[PDB]
Amino acid sequence: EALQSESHRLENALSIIEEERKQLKLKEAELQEEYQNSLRPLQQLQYLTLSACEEEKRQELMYEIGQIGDLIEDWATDKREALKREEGRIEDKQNELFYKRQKLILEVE
Amino acid sequence: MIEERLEALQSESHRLENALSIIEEERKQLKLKEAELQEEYQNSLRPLQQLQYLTLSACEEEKRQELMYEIGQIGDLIEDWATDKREALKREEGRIEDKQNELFYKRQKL
Repeated sequence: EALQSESHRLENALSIIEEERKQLKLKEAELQEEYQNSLRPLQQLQYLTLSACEEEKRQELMYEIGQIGDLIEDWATDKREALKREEGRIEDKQNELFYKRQKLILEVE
Repeated sequence: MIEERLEALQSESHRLENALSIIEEERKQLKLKEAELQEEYQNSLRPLQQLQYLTLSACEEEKRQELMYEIGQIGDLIEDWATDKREALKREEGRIEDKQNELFYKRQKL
């Protein structure tokens, strides 16, 4: 009486994987929106500096702005990498369970 | 039964002495990341402060308030990034203190 558990347990751990996959695709969108929002005041400062500030001093300003660009760039890519790690862990768990199902068929034999 | 008596005393020495070396090096780890944070926090604000200074001299008075607002919006972001990092380090500190207390109150033989 293996399929009773193994087939029913596997169909549920599988669907659990498919929900975490969706949940991850959503955290991807959230990072991008967060990445956008985090850059809005920086971009604001780019535009506003054009109108208000000495042109011969504005390049020193843009350099600072770029410096802040990098910090944000490092923060978002770091996050992006975390979510890529998660994307592997889920995929790993999926294949595992795939390989569990193919051998369970053999057990039901 | 003094041979099992001796064997237990040795694994307890090994156990105690090992957990104590772990914690000492984690504490040293934690303190390093702590100063790493207070360094990262200041370096993350250096360009922000640079702009504050530079905008005073180079930008029209009537518009610099708008700039300073945007600067503040960015400071808030760094603020959240650091404090959250700060709270991660505070979590590690309790973890170690936990492991320490687990080792002290089972003994308590002074």
